[PDB]
Amino acid sequence: IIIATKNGKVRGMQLTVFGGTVTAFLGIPYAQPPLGRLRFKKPQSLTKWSDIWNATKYANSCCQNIDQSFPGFHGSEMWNPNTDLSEDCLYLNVWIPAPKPKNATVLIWIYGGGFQTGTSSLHVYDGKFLARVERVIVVSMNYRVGALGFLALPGNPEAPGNMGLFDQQLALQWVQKNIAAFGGNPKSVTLFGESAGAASVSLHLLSPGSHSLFTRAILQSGSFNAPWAVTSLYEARNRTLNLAKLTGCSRENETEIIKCLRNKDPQEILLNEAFVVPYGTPLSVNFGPTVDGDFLTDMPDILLELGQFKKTQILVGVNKDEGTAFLVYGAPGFSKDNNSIITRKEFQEGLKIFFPGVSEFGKESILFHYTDWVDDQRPENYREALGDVVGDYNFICPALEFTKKFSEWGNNAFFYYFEHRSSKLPWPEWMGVMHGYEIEFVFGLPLERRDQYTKAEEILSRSIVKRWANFAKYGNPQETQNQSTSWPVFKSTEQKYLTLNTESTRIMTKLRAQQCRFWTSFFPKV
Ligand SMILES: *[C@@H]1O[C@H](CO[C@@H]2O[C@@H](C)[C@@H](O)[C@@H](O)[C@@H]2O)[C@@H](O[C@@H]2O[C@H](CO)[C@@H](O[C@@H]3O[C@H](CO)[C@@H](O)[C@H](O)[C@@H]3O)[C@H](O)[C@H]2NC(C)=O)[C@H](O)[C@H]1NC(C)=O
Ligand SMILES: CC(C)Cn1ncc2cc(Cc3ccc(F)cc3F)c(C(=O)NCCN(C)C)cc21
Ligand SMILES: *[C@@H]1O[C@H](CO)[C@@H](O[C@@H]2O[C@H](CO)[C@@H](O)[C@H](O)[C@H]2NC(C)=O)[C@H](O)[C@H]1NC(C)=O
Ligand SMILES: *[C@@H]1O[C@H](CO[C@@H]2O[C@@H](C)[C@@H](O)[C@@H](O)[C@@H]2O)[C@@H](O)[C@H](O)[C@H]1NC(C)=O
Ligand SMILES: *[C@@H]1O[C@H](CO[C@@H]2O[C@@H](C)[C@@H](O)[C@@H](O)[C@@H]2O)[C@@H](O)[C@H](O)[C@H]1NC(C)=O
Ligand SMILES: *[C@@H]1O[C@H](CO[C@@H]2O[C@@H](C)[C@@H](O)[C@@H](O)[C@@H]2O)[C@@H](O)[C@H](O)[C@H]1NC(C)=O
Ligand SMILES: CC(=O)N[C@H]1[C@H]([C@H](O)[C@H](O)CO)O[C@@](O)(C(=O)O)C[C@@H]1O
Ligand SMILES: *[C@@H]1O[C@H](CO)[C@@H](O)[C@H](O)[C@H]1NC(C)=O
Repeated sequence: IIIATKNGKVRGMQLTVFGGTVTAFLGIPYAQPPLGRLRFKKPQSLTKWSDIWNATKYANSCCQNIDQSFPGFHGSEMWNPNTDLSEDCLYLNVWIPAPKPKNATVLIWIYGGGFQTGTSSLHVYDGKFLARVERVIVVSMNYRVGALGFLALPGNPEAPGNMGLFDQQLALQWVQKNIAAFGGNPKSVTLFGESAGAASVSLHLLSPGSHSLFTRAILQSGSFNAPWAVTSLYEARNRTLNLAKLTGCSRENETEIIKCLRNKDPQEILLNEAFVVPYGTPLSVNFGPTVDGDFLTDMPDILLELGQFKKTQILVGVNKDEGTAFLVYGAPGFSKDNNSIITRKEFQEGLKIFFPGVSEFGKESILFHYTDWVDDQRPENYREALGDVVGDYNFICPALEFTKKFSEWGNNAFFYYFEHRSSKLPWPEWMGVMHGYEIEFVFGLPLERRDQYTKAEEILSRSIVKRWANFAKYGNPQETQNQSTSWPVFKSTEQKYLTLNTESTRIMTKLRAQQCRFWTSFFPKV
């Protein structure tokens, strides 16, 4: 029941899963609370305790604005925090198999949410199933989001940038010093994350301070080279200063500004974070990762291009309809409550939403590449086009470009294309296979027979969980026993990927090839 960690003893709880027993250590601190003077600074090493910490409830989530676009709707509220918001939020969770493992592979989860929001305590991140069914140890951590986690005055240690990334990294260090006490193999750690979490995992591949803290990496619908993923030192400053004006903290001494923002309450900082950008989109990362010179020593697209990353295996993939969810967060003519058939004029007005500071020619060039119809009278044409535009530009093509460039340095890479729509999905059907809705299959929620998934879904979760755990254990996401389709390596030439669905699991080649040539070779010029 009690584990001795290097900072003190922690007590866990017992959980019944699938006629077995999993041990959960929920809410173990991994750093001093970043309060007061420590607000905006890097996380600080935690002082020993001599009690027994009761890691028996999820700890506080980090301060964050909440999605209030669909109050009472489960499809949006299931992602909102489900513990108290607090600045005291640097805690982590450990799920160990019971009976205690001997030398188990560790899976470390990093949640997404645009670097502004998220919490490990979400129901779709519950690692008890993975512990039970695969005998891996699952770790997740809370890390600071928004300006409290990524406010940047570059060079200044009072607000150096990337604090939330350093939070994550301090958690990975925690696993290194402590997971062996829990039966875990620190030499066998896989990071996996989704969206901003997956872009975080991709940055830990780049950051030299993380290189000895994990073995392998899984990237779900997200990578650092996505257009929302990194903030420039320019914008980071303009946004750090805009926040200072919006709170009356404008000073001539940069360090005095920070001191001033420390005496503001978390809600005052949260309430002004949206306005630091003049034109925002539904994909607006107001305070995100930056090239700080510490966690990130150069611009990441240059490190990628020139082979400057941890050499190891990666499992990368995306969902079929990544971009549809964002259309009801602002695009004209759209609603989760009608079919959202839009017009050519409605489509064009929607590009101005998602590409605000882009030239008229750039927006015309998006329209041109995405409105050459297989049928001009199909009434869903513009509705589906804009979703693909958002999805290809923001997730699918950056994920493919990352895998391409990363594999070019001789490491095994595996790409998937998740194309199964959940049977219990509360969103409308024109939204398809939405951004974020593989996560429950990865965590094995369809395995519980008691929550109204179909049988075909339990099998698909079962296969995904096996492949995921075989990747973590053996760098190879195969399912070797049940005559499963073999998952080939992704190579720069042939570009083979695995489709994930409940019908046929197929080997295909060169995903969204025509669309990504536009986004990756042309559009970065405009
Ligand atoms: C799908 O739904 C959207 C969203 O509208 C909202 O949700 C619907 C399900 C209904 O409950 C609506 O009452 C509700 O507002 C519809 O988009 C909206 O279409 C209306 C059509 O009248 C637009 O209103 C007009 O807009 C112009 C702007 O120039 C004004 O001149 C007019 O006075 C008038 O208000 C409205 O702007 C528009 N809003 C948004 C956010 O898109 C959409 O028509 C609908 N699609 C369907 C039913 O296929
Ligand atoms: C609301 C502000 C605090 C931030 N904000 N503003 C616009 C917007 C749009 C999204 C997109 C989205 C929403 C619901 C969903 F079901 C799937 C989705 F893709 C998200 C988001 O991603 N929410 C959680 C889903 N996982 C993947 C992280 C967040 C957004
Ligand atoms: C491979 O297939 C076997 C069946 O041959 C699967 O075993 C099932 O396991 C679940 C959970 O223990 C049981 O409810 C089922 O009844 C079993 N099937 C049978 C036919 O008895 C196994 O899970 C599969 N592995 C995968 C898909 O990774
Ligand atoms: C920490 O936990 C101690 C034991 O918890 C209690 O006893 C065990 C056997 C379980 O039944 C558990 O659910 C009970 O709550 C407490 O006695 C102790 O006070 C706790 N420390 C705190 C609350 O600071
Ligand atoms: C635990 O195993 C250690 C070796 O780890 C091995 O190599 C890494 C790269 C992983 O892929 C992992 O699966 C392998 O087991 C030993 O050095 C260590 O002594 C072992 N400790 C035990 C058994 O307590
Ligand atoms: C940099 O910031 C400038 C000022 O920001 C805007 O104006 C003031 C009054 C604040 O209310 C702030 O929130 C506003 O958004 C912008 O004018 C300028 O364009 C910015 N440069 C960028 C975004 O590249
Ligand atoms: C945000 C916060 O600090 N929450 C704390 C809660 C609440 O303050 C109370 O339950 C009243 O809401 O109290 C605890 O003792 C508890 O019971 O877990 C500790 C926990 O950290
Ligand atoms: C800004 O203030 C700090 C102490 O808060 C000091 O070290 C620094 O020299 C100051 N810079 C000025 C006044 O230009």
